[PDB]
Amino acid sequence: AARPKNFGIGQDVPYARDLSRFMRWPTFVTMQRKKRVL
RNA sequence: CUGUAAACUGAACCAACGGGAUUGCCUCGUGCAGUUCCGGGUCUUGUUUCGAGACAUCUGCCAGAUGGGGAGUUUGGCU
Ligand SMILES: [Mg+2]
Ligand SMILES: [Mg+2]
Repeated sequence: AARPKNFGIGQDVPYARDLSRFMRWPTFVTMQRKKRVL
């Protein structure tokens, strides 16, 4: 039937949760964002 | 009210789904076969996360002190 995984804190290995916002983008990618925000 | 918080008390392990949708199928009740989202909370004008922050450190300048750490030179004549 079900298997329930709680991807809570410390209790199970999460799935491939999208990071895409805390990742280290290549220089120009961040630099063209820090430009339109500056 | 308003906030991510489902977990060990002298050595355990946890990593690749449930459902609904979409297409035909043994069809439309039931289903076999590709597929999509859901969740395990939707967007961000948007920094990787904090912390300091127009102060700094120290970026660059000059300035004043200090500075045998170091450099260069000197360390007269008589007799
Ligand atoms: Mg660039
Ligand atoms: Mg001398």
